[PDB]
This record gives sequence, structure tokens and C-alpha cells, in this order.
Amino acid sequence: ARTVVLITGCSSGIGLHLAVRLASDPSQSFKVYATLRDLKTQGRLWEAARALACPPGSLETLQLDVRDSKSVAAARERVTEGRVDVLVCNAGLGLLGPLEALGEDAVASVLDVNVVGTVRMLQAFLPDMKRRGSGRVLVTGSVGGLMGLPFNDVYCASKFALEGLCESLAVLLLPFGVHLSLIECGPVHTLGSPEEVLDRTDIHTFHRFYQYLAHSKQVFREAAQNPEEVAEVFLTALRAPKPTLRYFTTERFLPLLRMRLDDPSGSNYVTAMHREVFG
Amino acid sequence: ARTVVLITGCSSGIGLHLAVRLASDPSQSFKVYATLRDLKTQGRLWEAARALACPPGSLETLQLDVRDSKSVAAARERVTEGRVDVLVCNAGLGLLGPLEALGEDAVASVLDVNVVGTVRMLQAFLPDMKRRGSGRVLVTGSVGGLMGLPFNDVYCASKFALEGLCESLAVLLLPFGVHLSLIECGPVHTSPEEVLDRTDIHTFHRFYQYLAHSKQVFREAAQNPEEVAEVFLTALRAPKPTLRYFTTERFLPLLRMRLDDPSGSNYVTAMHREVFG
Repeated sequence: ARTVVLITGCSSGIGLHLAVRLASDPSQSFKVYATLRDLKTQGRLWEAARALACPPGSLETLQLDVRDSKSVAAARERVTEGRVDVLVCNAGLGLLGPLEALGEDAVASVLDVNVVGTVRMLQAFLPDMKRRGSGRVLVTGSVGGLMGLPFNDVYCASKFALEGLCESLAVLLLPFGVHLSLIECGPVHTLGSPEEVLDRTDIHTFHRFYQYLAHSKQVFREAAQNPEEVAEVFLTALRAPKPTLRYFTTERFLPLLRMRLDDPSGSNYVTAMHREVFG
Repeated sequence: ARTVVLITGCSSGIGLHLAVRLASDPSQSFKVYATLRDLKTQGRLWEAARALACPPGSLETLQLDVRDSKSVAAARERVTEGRVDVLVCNAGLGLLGPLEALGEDAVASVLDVNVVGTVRMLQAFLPDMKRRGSGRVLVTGSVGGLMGLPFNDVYCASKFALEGLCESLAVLLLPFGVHLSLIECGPVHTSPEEVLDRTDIHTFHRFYQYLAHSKQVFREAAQNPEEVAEVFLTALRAPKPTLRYFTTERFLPLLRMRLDDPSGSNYVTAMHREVFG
């Protein structure tokens, strides 16, 4: 019988493309529960599943809101096979702006979804994998969790939080046979404001922001991968017999992660990334 | 022009010790606002300050609960000089255990106090430093924010979060004249029915292995809050301060081993045997 996969954040992007890539795999070894915050966004998913000709019963949708442990629980109970072989923690919010303009609730929500939500997922599904002696957990990580970037203060916070969360658990899970990996993504082919911003921020920050934005759209256009490409990395990690804690989707940033970790006082990275972003 | 300093989490430990040290400084160069979750708890602080004859008016206490933006803003406007030269984000909570055994609320508390709490402070105090073109922010970091350790999953997630938040602001903040630094601490001096039900027997084992191993590292490695406090003073008076300062070099090897292997497999192997016999 098949490898049972459950994936959070499947309405679009990586989650959507991974779920159908797995459910449509010519091996037909995967049963996929693609989970979604709101079942009303499932159109694109079911369209793509139908384009790739996913066999009947390879793909099912569940509603799963990672802010709500009872929603988490109810989705787990809906896994008829009664176990999960592969958990993919992929749901995540973005947030982009000068720290002082971001609404307090929005800061809270990014943490609650990206970090607390990933904790809830692991709390709900890890016990069974431990008791069993097997399971793959994959977490959609980020380059913004390895290095900080201006105006991504809270997004970066949350992705660094995943590093810490996962690295700690991975040290516990060795003699269990459960393999937690992070899939470190760079930019990908799939948040700001105006008078809201400037009122709260200051006249010089206001302009340093769009010098970041209009710079970012450059790096978008030279390394923003396909989610198919990314999905495919999640696959290599599943089929890995001894998977590592991190996998990288693109190499275009391993220069800086060399430079960053040369200086343990860290002010080399600060200087170099400031020049590289602005001038 | 005295240096105005505002510090969170001053009822005890690092925050208390830094507060009295700056207020007693022979120069009387510093005016200290030492803040507390609850003011009723300020007894020990003033006793410590009285011990070093901190002159009158060199130390003020305030209530500041970092979970509440109004507490943060009210505390800010009690700063009679109308500015802060040095902001110390030191308030923090701990949480230790197997992930599946920790309460959901406890998990959200740690993130809210440790991460969002620090974001609130920065939201309330940074803009003033930006328009003025000057200011220092010191944040109490941890080696647990540089490397993950078993049963410290949520604690580490929060200290890692601090690293990303601060490193991201630091890149924005060079040209404004505002220096942010993390003071990276190691350990610092100051039930199995309920465990077992919420966790397999396998993990119940490891947790107590870890607990015995932690005891030892604490006996060997722990620092006085006063030694830590002195590193904050170095950062304060560094003419161009760096993003991190370490209160110990003890764990820098383990940290480099982790920096050697970006795939992270080496770190985990090493720390697993190192921790579990």
C-alpha cells in the first residue's frame, strides 16, 4: 500500500504543485491529503490534479487551519489509513515592511501561523511517528531563515524560528527513525502599502523601502524558481535514505552564507548586505 | 547630557544587575529607567541599588509589560528627558520539555513575550532614534538562538527569531546611526506523571537523560548575572559596536562545527551523542 502524505498550504504555490506532483507520480505510490485553510480556494488544486491526470483516490482535500488545534485534530482524524508517513509543513504568511509600520496583529499572526502553527502540526502528528519508529517530516524553510534582510524583519524572525524549532527536534529524533528536514527555498514564482506606511514610518525609511523593493524585483527576475523545481527538491528528500536536516533549492545564495558565517561577531554580513541592497 | 538607558525585565538577574551597575557608575554618566512586568516586585532592585549608593535620580523604576503595546507606550512617555540613548530588550521567558508535552498557551506566551515583545519595544522606541540619528539597542540573546538543543525547541525557536529580527533591522539601521547588538548568553545562575501521559516511554527516557546532562553543564558553565551585565557595558561603550557579543567563548567550537556543515547533519550527530551519553 501507499505512502500517506499530508501537506498544509495547498491552495497555491509549492503546496499545490507538490501535492499533485506526488499524487500524479507515475509510480502511483502516494496517497495525498492536500490541506487548505479554506476549502473554497481548492479550484486551482483540482484543475492541476486533473491536468496531470491524478488517479482516483490519490488526492483528497481537507480543511485545516494551522491557527486552530481542533481544526488540526479534525484533519488528523480524517486520515482513514490511520497514519502519516510524510508530513509537509508548508503553510506560511508573508510580511513585508519597515518594522514600525506593520500592524501589531499582523506581527502576531505571522508568528502564530508560521511558528506556532508548525508547532501544532508537529504536536498533533509526531507522537504517532515516534511510537511507530518511522516518518518523514518536511518543513518549507527559507533563505530568510538563514540570513536576515531589511524590511523582512518579522518574516525573517519566523523563518529563523523554524531553524531553531527543527534543529532542536532533529537532535531528539535520531534514535527514533523519524527524519525531519527543512527545504531551504530562495525566491519563487508565485504586501506593502502607501499612506498607511508613511504616516507610521519616517520620510527617509519610506524611500529606503522602495530602494529595497525595486532592488528585490531584480533578484526575483534572476533566481525566482518554478515551484515544480522546488517540489522536486521535496521529492529528493522523501526518497533520501538518510536525509539531511537541510536541503537547498537554489545555490545562488551560498556565497553569502559562506561570508555570513566567516564573521561570528556578524558585522561583516551587515556591512556587505547593506552595500549589496542599497549602494 | 547624561546617557538615558531603559531596560526591560529588571526585577531580577541580568536586567537588575545591569541597571544598578549603570546607575552606580562613578561618572554618573547614566540615567537608568529599569522597567518591570509588575512594580510590586521592585524590592530587590532598590535593595541592590541602595547597596551601591546609586545617587538619587540616577535610577527610576516603571511598569512595562512587553505583552501590551499600551504599557510600552505609557512607559515611553514617562521618560521625562524625551529620549532614550540606550534601549535594552532583556525581558524573556523560558520553556523546557518535550514538544508534545508543552501547553499551546505556553508556546504562544514564549513567542509573544520573547519575539513580539521585542518587536513592540522596537516599534515604540526606534522611530525616535531614527529622526535623531543616534541610539543604541542591546538585545539579550542566547547561544540557544545560534544552535538548536533538544527539549528547548520553543525556547530556541524564540531566540533564533531574535537573531533574524535583529540582523534584518541592523542592515536597515547602519545609515540611520542606530546600532543594534545582541548579547549572546550561555547558561546563567539564579512532573513525571504528567510528562509520561503526554509522551511515549522512549522520549520519557531521553528527557531525563537530557535533564541530568543539563545539570552538569550548568554547574560547569554558568555565569553570574554580573559577568553578563559587564558584556552589555562593553557593547554600550564600544565606539562602533558589532552585531553580536559573546559572554563566553566556551560554545564557539560547537558553533563552528555547525557553521562547517550547512546541511546540518554533522551538528545533529555530534550534539546527539554529546547530550545523550
